[PDB]
Amino acid sequence: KETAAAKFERQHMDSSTSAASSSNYCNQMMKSRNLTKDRCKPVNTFVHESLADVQAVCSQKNVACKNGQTNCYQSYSTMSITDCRETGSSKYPNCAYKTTQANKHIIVACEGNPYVPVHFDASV
Repeated sequence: KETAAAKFERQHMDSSTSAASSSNYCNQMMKSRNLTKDRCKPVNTFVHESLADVQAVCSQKNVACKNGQTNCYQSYSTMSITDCRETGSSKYPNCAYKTTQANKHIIVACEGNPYVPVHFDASV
């Protein structure tokens, strides 16, 4: 079964670009990472930094997770991210998203050895 670390990379890492270039990045990315498989995942964030830089967040600003656990961490730096949010009219299986590029701090839950992100909690 996919490791939570690998699932995080599939769902949230896109170290290719520095940003979202096109307005259907999300339509394309949400497909190619298997997030429009069975249903349209409504909301999802892609991080446009190195994996190393994202993993390093696990040694940055410790914060509570939304679920009240205390193994979350806020990136000290803003990061290039793309917020994908399904449109109001989107209907599976033709999943449609707005793409919003932004530079924000990320909050991730970290776990395991190596101690890496297993969950994307928020961006701030």
